Amino acid sequence: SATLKVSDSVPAPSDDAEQLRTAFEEDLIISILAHRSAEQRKVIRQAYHETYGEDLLKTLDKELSNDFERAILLWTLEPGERDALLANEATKRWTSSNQVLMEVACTRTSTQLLHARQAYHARYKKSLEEDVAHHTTGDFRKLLVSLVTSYRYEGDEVNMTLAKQEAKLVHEKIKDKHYNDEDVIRILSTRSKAQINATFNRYQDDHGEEILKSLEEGDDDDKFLALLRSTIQCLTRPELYFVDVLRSAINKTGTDEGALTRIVTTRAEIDLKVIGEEYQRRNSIPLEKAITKDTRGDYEKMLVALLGEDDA
Repeated sequence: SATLKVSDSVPAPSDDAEQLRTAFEEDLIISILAHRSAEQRKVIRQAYHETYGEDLLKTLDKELSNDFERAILLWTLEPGERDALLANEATKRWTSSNQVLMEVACTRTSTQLLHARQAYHARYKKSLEEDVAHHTTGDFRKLLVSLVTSYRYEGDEVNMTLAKQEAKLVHEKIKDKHYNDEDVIRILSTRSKAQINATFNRYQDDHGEEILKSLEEGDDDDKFLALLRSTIQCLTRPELYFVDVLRSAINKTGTDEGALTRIVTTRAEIDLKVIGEEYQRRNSIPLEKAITKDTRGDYEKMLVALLGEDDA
């Protein structure tokens, strides 16, 4: 699942901070942070702030910034505050094409999303809800708002009878092309992930083709269905959603800014290893090589080091 390679023996935080201070005044910054855990790094900032009276991030936290720097920020922030920045940039420059709101909302557990929601308050004196329903429009808004306000139950419980009925209902709607039906929304927003897969297992048993296959009839450029599609991979098999965000960007075709870094850093300590496995399959090339393709500066180097393969 996780690719991050942590030292089975880590030094003292004050010493990591000292070296980092010196490295900040590259291969050293990577040899440390790209091999520490969420806590060990936390302490670092903490012990770093004590020593020099100055947060190592208040300096790198900025819009116009170098990709290597960006990769230092997103990764060094606590996972909760690292999503708040994303749960905030997506709303500033939002477009019906920006699915980064569904991503953070559907690829996160219940607790992790509570941290993001309990971090959008602190750093923004606002809620993630009000801003989402503030800057988004139409059906995209009804979905993005519905998804970001969820606090799903995370158990195994499966109501097979409800699974078929709603699978039936969602099935009828996909037929008439009502990809924006209120019911499809309610289900994929309040049911346990055990209930979402079980429903689609019913949708695939009681029909034949995978849910995503059903979608193969929507309008030519329907930008909402695209949101649904991801909300089907992000909630079912995230790794199978991340590989497709990687393949694009790496090809330089995507319209998502920072998709590459926004994913490596976030999933490194989660399911990056699976994502990677599911990557080589779709590309016939190890992700580490796809990234170190044409360029290999400190930024591409940090990206790969977070993948484990520091020397790719």
